[PDB]
Amino acid sequence: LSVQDLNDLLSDGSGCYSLPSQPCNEVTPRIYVGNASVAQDIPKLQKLGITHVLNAAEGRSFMHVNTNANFYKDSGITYLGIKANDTQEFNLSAYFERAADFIDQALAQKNGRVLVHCREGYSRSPTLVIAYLMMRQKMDVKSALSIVRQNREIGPNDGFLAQLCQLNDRLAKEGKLKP
Amino acid sequence: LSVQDLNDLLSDGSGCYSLPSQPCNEVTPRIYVGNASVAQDIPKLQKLGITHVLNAAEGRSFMHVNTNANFYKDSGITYLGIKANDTQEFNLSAYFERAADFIDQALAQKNGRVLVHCREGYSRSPTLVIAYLMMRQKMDVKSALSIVRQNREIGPNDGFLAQLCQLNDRLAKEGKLKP
Repeated sequence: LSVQDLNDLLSDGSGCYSLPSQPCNEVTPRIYVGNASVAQDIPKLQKLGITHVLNAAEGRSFMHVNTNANFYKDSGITYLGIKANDTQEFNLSAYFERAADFIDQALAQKNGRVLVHCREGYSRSPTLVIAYLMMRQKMDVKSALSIVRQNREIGPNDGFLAQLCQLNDRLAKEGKLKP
Repeated sequence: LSVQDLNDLLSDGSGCYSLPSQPCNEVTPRIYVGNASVAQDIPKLQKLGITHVLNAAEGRSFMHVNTNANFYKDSGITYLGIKANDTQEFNLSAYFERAADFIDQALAQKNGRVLVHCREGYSRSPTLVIAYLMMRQKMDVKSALSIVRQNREIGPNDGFLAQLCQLNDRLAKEGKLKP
């Protein structure tokens, strides 16, 4: 089972998963993954040179980040929100294309820098960045998950990991992954 | 303007509204909102334990769901249809009482579970469930709309939102809403 294999890569050997040691990390060039506090710190975002913010936890609960376009108005940062829940039931894969297109909107300019964040930068946002790496940068899920994890403590839920495995299957068979 | 405020809660920050990521969601306990395909999948309905189905898009066009009582005969599911059109002109509020009474017919039994569906589970059915939450569960429109949206991508048309605001006004003034 592929989800167990992905989990094995993420875990600390004690049955546990390390938590983010910083609020924000550049996980791959010009892509940052972070938490709610960094998303809400516009001066920090500006110093980092962030041009685009994808809120993958948009919403009103204690597990969401209650930002919107207007929060970023006249900061010059371009905003998109995805109202995802961090549950095995939430079909985040329905957003993989939407998110990859947004990341690529940012990166296809040479000065673009994108923050993909959620509440903790741990499950929802890392899933989207991993899917993007697979879909746009031709990384297999293990490679993509591994490079992100090396640069930030992450733990996508098992539902999200299974969605990434299904994605990997499709890209593999379609001949869209680097060997 | 109250409709704009409701829209702001629903939108993704790019001037757009996310579409349903699944065919069916339990939006509040024992109330499901879904599309035409789930309404027409009786074995799925049975596995979910659905006892009641409110078709809020009953009719014969490509924007309606052409089901009827006979479609559910001997499935043991109790059916009601409302031939609503998804337009700002359609007076869905004329059905708010009819629909709330049906939802409450289902929920007033402890094993009842109701699917309120339309063509996409996006505008007509979410409006009825929101009105029900306001009228029967004492939720203000913002609270009701927000809990539904957290559990399913929805976008009631502006006419429907205005009908919900008028409803909220009346319930507020009559002292029928939780502070």
